[PDB]
Order: sequence, then C-alpha cells, then structure tokens
Amino acid sequence: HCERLPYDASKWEFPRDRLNLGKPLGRGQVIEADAFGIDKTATCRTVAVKMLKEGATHSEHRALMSELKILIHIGHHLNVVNLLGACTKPGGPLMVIVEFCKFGNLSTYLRSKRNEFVPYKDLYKDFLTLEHLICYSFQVAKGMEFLASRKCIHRDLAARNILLSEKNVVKICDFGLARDIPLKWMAPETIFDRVYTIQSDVWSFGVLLWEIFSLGASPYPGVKIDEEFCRRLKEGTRMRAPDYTTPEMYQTMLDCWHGEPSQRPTFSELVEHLGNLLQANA
Ligand SMILES: COc1cc(Nc2nccc(N(C)c3ccc4c(C)n[nH]c4c3)n2)cc(OC)c1OC
Repeated sequence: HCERLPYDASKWEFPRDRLNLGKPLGRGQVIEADAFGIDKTATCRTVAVKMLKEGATHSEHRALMSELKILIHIGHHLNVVNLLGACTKPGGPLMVIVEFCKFGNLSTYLRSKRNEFVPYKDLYKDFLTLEHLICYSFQVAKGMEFLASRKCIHRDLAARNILLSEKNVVKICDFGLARDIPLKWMAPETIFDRVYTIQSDVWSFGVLLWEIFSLGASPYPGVKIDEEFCRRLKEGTRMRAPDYTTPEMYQTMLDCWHGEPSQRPTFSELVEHLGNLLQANA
C-alpha cells in the first residue's frame, strides 16, 4: 500500500533536460548521470538514475513508483542512499535520481583491498585498517537504527547492498524489498516461520559484519545450503571467526546470531557498542 502514498512534485520533480545520462551501473536499469542544479546550487553533480527497460509494463512502472514513494517516506539519513529528485511527468521516461556512490558495493571493494590491509596500523599510505572496518560497521548500524525508527525492515541486508562513497561514508541501498511494520543472510525464524522483523535484520547485520571482517568473503565457506545447513543453524551451529576480526567483533556477530530474536541486540544497542569499539581502536 505504497502506491497510495503522495508525490509532492514541487519538492521532488527534476527537469529531464537538466539530466545528462552517462554509463550504466548495471543490470530496471541504473545509469550514472550528470544533473545540473539538483541540490539547488549552480553545480553539475554526478548522480545515479534508476529508469525502466524498453518494455514498460504497468507492474514495472508501479514498482518503480513505489520505490520512489518509499524513499520519500523514509526520509534522509547520511547512511542510506538518498533520493535527490525524480522525473515522473508525461514528457519522457520514469527516472529516480539518487546520490552516486563512486566506489560501488562494499563486498567488491573489500575484496579488492585484501593485499592492501593492515590492522591497527609506518605510513603505508592507502590501506584499510581495523578502524575503517569498525567505522563501516558502525555506519551501517546507524543506517539500520534509522530505518528501524521509520518502521522499516530491509530484508536483504548484505555487503553487496552497502555502497561506498567518498570520505569513507557507506550507505545502505536496495529499498526495493523494504517493508513497513538469499538464505545465508536469513534468520532461522525467517527460514522456518517466514518471519521478518527488525530483529531478523539484526541477524543479517551479523552476517554483514562477518563479510566486513573477512574482507568480502562469501558466508559459510564451502558449506552446502541444504536441509542439513538449516538443521545445523537451528541447533545453534555458527560460522567461525573471520580472518580479520577482533575478538570483540566476533562476539558481536555471535550476539546478532542469537537463536531468540528478542535476545539479539537492537540496532540502537549496536550503535552504542560499535561506537565504543571505534573509540577503543582510537
Ligand atoms: C553496484 O554497481 C555500482 C554502483 C555504483 N554506485 C551507485 N551509487 C548509488 C546508487 C547505485 N545504484 C545501483 C542504484 C541507484 C538507484 C536505485 C534505485 C532507485 N533502486 N535501486 C538503485 C540502485 N549505485 C558504482 C559502481 O561503480 C562505480 C558500481 O559498479 C558498477
């Protein structure tokens, strides 16, 4: 019921003749673009634009319109990919304009920096450290506490859906399955009972932490995702600690993977706790 939602064109509508489309960013289609005056200043800024494919079904146009209204409803936060404007009027294609994250998804970035990482550390001069990793974790937690306060469940929280921007700002994206009230990231109650709550997102956040402190490895390495895996997960079997974690961060993963959803930390508690780890590293 996010079709009903209002669209204030005065606030959001951006003229199509001030958008210059660039290279595709993959796969609905996302394209890199240049927008003049989208923050109301006299500047040409790089943005990302979701538009439709050459087919134009009603359900596809409905879906994208729903994405837009959900983003308007959610509101702005530093640690989500924010809406800048949209092109919705009868002139041309439906286009949703968001902030461009120039480094792409966090899983891929982290993988590309495995020989450019050192923990806690004589002027290497470009490398990732534990500080960065804990900083990214803290930021996603902040983004999730925000989404939780807007009464959303993400339902697909994974490093590939975290985007990296300039100045080490990470942003939660993919709100196409965000609701109001892939198995290796899924909580047991969501696997077995089909449940989704903010506390199920906490479990996924735990898998995301494992992804961060493995530098973008795939969860449950070499494990068959079958009826046994789900047995083991129900029982209480968990991933071992990844290669680049601290003890404290692995403990937080285990906490997020509590069997009882109400016994997992809330995102506010994770923001508190991760904030303390960040300052302890520093
Ligand atoms: C993941 O691929 C890259 C992304 C990006 N950067 C980027 N920044 C912001 C958004 C965004 N995306 C994909 C997007 C935008 C709008 C929507 C909407 C309405 N729904 N979903 C959206 C998804 N992609 C940069 C890359 O290399 C530099 C990538 O590697 C090719």
